[PDB]
Amino acid sequence: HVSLARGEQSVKRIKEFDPGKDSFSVLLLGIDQARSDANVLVTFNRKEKTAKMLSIPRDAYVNIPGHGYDKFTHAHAYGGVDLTVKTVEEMLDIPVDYVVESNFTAFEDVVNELNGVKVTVKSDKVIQQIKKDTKGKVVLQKGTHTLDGEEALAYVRTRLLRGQRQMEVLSAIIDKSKSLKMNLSLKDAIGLFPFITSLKSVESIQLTGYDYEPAGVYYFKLNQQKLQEVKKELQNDLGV
Ligand SMILES: CC(C)=CCC/C(C)=C/CC/C(C)=C/CC/C(C)=C\CC/C(C)=C\CC/C(C)=C\CC/C(C)=C\CC/C(C)=C\COP(=O)(O)OP(=O)(O)O
Repeated sequence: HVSLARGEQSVKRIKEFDPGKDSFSVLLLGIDQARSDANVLVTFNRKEKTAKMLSIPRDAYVNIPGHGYDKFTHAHAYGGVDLTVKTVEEMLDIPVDYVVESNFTAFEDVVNELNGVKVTVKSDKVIQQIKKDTKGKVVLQKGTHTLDGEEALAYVRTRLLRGQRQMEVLSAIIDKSKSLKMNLSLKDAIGLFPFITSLKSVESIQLTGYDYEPAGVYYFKLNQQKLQEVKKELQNDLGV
């Protein structure tokens, strides 16, 4: 339970935030300070009981406050969770109400504590790449299977985009739970659990763009029309 250096609520909110009655957002960060390799923002519409997930491309070309335009992934490296949150709020012009940061070990242990998570594997290409990645320690099979933590970790690490695999497994973890550092108390986290596990819909949205490589460093330049569309959708979802 770590607090952000920004106050009791997101500076982006114009009105007082009521955690238990308002729509809210959660930023999930996965780490191997370090760069963030999983960057998933989830917005929860309370009245509609819906969630929308968005993966921010790790190489997305964005302004990092205090550091200029750079890969999104570097925000956490330069200034930890606080700077990553600032970077997201500026990029999407929405509040990031909660943030959750997890490393490999926490992820694997969570999956194992849940007795694995269900994934429907569909690609021989992905299976072969994971075999290579893991020197054959992880051998997935096509079809619907329950993956242990080692297997799930390999699946979300291999480089369907990686961001999409991350969102897939994140939603699977939630489904299995029906059956690490953050900025809200465990009591509040647990208070949100019934809502989070009784959603009427779960959707994903995607930031599109193109490879931008001005001088031997790869960035992903965001399509600005799609970015504006995404911003409006998330702002509407949060009721801001
Ligand atoms: C699905 C949905 C609607 C909501 C789920 C998220 C929400 C809202 C949670 C609400 C708050 C709450 C109660 C949380 C309780 C905890 C809980 C149930 C889940 C916590 C989430 C969790 C365990 C992890 C979140 C992050 C995720 C999805 C995956 C972590 C992956 C990870 C640790 C690391 C990934 C690192 C990756 C992908 C690559 C690094 O590999 P590399 O550097 O060798 O290779 P490269 O550099 O060449 O690429």
